[PDB]
Amino acid sequence: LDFDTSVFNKEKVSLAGHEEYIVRGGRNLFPLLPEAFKGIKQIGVIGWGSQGPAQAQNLRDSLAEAKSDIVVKIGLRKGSKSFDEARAAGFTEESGTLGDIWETVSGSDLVLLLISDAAQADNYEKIFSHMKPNSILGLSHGFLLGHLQSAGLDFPKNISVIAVCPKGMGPSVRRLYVQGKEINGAGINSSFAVHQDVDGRATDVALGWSVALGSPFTFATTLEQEYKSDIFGERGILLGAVHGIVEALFRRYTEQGMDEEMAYKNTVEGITGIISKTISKKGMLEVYNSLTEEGKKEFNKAYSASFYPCMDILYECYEDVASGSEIRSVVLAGRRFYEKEGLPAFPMGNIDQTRMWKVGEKVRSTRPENDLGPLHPFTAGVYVALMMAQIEVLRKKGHSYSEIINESVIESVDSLNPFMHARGVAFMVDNCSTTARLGSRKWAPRFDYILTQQAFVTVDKDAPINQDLISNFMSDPVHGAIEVCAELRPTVDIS
Amino acid sequence: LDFDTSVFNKEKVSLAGHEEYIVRGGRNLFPLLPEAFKGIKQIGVIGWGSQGPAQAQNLRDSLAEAKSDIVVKIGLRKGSKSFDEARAAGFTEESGTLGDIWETVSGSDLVLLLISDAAQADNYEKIFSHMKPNSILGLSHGFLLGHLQSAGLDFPKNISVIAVCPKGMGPSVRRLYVQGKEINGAGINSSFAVHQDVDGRATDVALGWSVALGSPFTFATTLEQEYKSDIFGERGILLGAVHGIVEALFRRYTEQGMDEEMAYKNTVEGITGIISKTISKKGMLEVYNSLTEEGKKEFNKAYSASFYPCMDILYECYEDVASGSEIRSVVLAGRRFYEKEGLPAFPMGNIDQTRMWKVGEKVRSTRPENDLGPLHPFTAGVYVALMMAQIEVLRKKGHSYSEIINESVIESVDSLNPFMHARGVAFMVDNCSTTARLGSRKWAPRFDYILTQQAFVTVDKDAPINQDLISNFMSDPVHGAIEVCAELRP
Ligand SMILES: [Mg+2]
Ligand SMILES: [Mg+2]
Ligand SMILES: [Mg+2]
Ligand SMILES: [Mg+2]
Ligand SMILES: [Mg+2]
Repeated sequence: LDFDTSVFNKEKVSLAGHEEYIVRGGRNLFPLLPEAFKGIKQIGVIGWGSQGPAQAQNLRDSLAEAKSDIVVKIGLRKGSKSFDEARAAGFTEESGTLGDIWETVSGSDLVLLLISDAAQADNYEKIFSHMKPNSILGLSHGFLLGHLQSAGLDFPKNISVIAVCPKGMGPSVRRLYVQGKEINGAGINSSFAVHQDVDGRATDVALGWSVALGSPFTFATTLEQEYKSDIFGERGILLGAVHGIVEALFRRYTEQGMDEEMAYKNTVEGITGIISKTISKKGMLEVYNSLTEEGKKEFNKAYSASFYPCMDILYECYEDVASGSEIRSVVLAGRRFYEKEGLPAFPMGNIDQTRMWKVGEKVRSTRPENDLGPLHPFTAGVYVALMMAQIEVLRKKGHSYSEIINESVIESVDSLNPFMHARGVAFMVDNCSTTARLGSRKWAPRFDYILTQQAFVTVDKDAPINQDLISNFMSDPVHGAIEVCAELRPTVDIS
Repeated sequence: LDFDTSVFNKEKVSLAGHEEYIVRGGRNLFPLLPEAFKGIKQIGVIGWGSQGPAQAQNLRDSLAEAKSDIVVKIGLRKGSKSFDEARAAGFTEESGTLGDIWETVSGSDLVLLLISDAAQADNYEKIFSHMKPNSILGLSHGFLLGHLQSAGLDFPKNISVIAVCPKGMGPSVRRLYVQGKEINGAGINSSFAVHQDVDGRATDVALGWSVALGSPFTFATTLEQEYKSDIFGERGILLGAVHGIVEALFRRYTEQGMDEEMAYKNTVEGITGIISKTISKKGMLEVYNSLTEEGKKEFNKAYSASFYPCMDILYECYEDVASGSEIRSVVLAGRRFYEKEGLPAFPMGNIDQTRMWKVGEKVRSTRPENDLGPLHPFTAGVYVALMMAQIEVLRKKGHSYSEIINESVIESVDSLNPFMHARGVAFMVDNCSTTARLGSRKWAPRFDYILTQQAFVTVDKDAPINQDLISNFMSDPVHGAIEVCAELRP
């Protein structure tokens, strides 16, 4: 995958023998932003929420640093409860930096559409109708492309469509940007895509946006690949699959006689604490190598039994995401949150009141400072098998190593898992983005059932270790690639 | 829903104040078949699973009784078990009543496509290309319509498309047909649909087909409604939801200290036995009214807590079936049974090796002849909530009372659940046809989790009973409608 930039310097990286191009970020590049943003007088940031404030504040600061006259203007829907917050952050009608969504879109040369997936599905025609011909629509996630594709539609021919997709939560996008004013390499990495380029400006505008957000590295992808990776990934190891496997394991361990609190520690605590830390620092091989000789056998039993069951569900989920089925189901699900067709409304409920999450509350409330939990070898084998199976599905489905590793390993162990170690998995299932929450609710049960029906049955039958799986794990090229990619991480902790 | 038949008389049924037309059959109507089948010289029966053998022999017998010269010809791949069986039943190349699939299609005025969902999805272009213009394609289930719609396609404009959908298993369609030669009104009821009628013959042909199958009554539906009811229904109460709720309840009861065998009895045995039998004989109200005063309170706690959670998943599933999402996922899943794209093969696995199914094997190995099991009021409340929630989704989504009742209540307690009581739920899931098996695996976990995460949490809160839900249940017009429909059973 190549791209052509007139403004920035393309650097090469090699992962498992596969070369990719990246664009290194840094404040020393800010003087290039006026050139990157030629033809741009106003950037309209549409929506507040999580990414809106972070991106608007970062862009504002970067453009000021660059001595650019470009105006960053927040556009909000009439029902928004975020006007006062926007004004408190210096985005105001008086200064020309806050307005109604439609007015704001109309005046913008680059429209950053940062409203919810559901709001995008409901509003795209009107958004398109308000945009200047030859202007640029920027997305920070590819949901809308997937939605249009599912309906046999595409974007209008008269606008460019680009994406800059940060590998971190909004608050971290802002936090690390401010830190980056002092610490070289502090910022949240992003990937970028150019879906349509109507006038030749799109690539430099995308890279300019990423650099101005403070991305220490910007990786190259396509909008189709980004949405498939993201929507599948959250149903996989990022959220859905981790919830499902921990329910399955907690049930198993307690069935075997383990005390509930210990069962929680050996499942949830271990995955989101010590296992995540170990993978973040030295990778998956170190998880196995850190075990006792006894523990290695247990790890291998779990991995050998769990790899294919996890792959079965991941493979199914990926194809449903790619085919249109899953995005269509998400769009319809959102519509069922309200009364229609004479039927009741069904907003999402909470998970946090079942057996293991009640136990988790107790565990965390008595948990010592900086406790990372026990490393249970069986739990480790299942979790690592899940990670390796997701990597393999994405590999065979044509994704780049940087995207596989950045979104399915690094962002998991460095961004999401630490968040989940602090608040519990239930918190995330109850409080994440709607599309991710729906995904977790739909697919967590699939992982629980397949582990329980197949993986655990294999272990309980005393099945022989599948040495093909184990040797493949130990020799997999991804481990070296993870080491290389892990060096491109931000220079401060991201969550 | 009206239809216009020149050959058969229709009569009305009134269900919850909604009138529908039905067509009463009987062997006494067989002299009407020649006119019903005007323009038909050969009926080609394509395929030989569970339905082919029954439909071929029933049509052959009915046409013989009618003194008709219409030829019933089986289209099958020479060199197979099915081919052997057809020859043993008297369909032969020598007599021109057995031949190659494509030659049979090409020579048929009515083509009955009885091959699997997967086979229809893989072969429809070739079937269509071999059909005579103005001939008639008959389906016994609407999967192929759902498949075509998912791809934004429809049938060719030069053929009629009809469906006749028996409410029973293939063996019963034949066995009861044979019984019906001696015992009046023995046979399996059907629904019919006319999706396309290119020359005005489609309705009489559909009804002739249904009557000639020995259907004591034929109900009216649409092909789209039939495939939605079927594909959603198997993910719901017919299979997937029963598996899910029983996993959830077994887990709950054992957590509460109930011994495992009793937990199995109070969930699976009760549902497929005494609860099913009670509903079959006297309906859902009788289930509630049979309970002790204490049991009634437990039923109501369970119903109040479970109705909406069940509805939530049923509503989701229904919309995925109707939108194209689910049928596409089924087609894709089939292709993952084999290696492709450098990825492994993933054939369907079994459910029967987990905790509750091992317990069930042990319980069943000792269960006496005709034990219907205990009627646990909490289980009854959950199961009845699920049934009422499915009824409500179907009703709001536009289905007729007869289709709701025949397919989601009657066929379930009278055909499917007795089969599951005999063979076990795990057996039914693990050996079911592919679309239903995939459905069960995908959706059972959803019902398990929604009950566990929501319904049971509500109960454990000591949430006050939702009196409107309970009142709505007791007064629901579906109960009277079931009584009326139940009387049209074979
Ligand atoms: Mg492209
Ligand atoms: Mg993402
Ligand atoms: Mg997402
Ligand atoms: Mg059916
Ligand atoms: Mg079916």
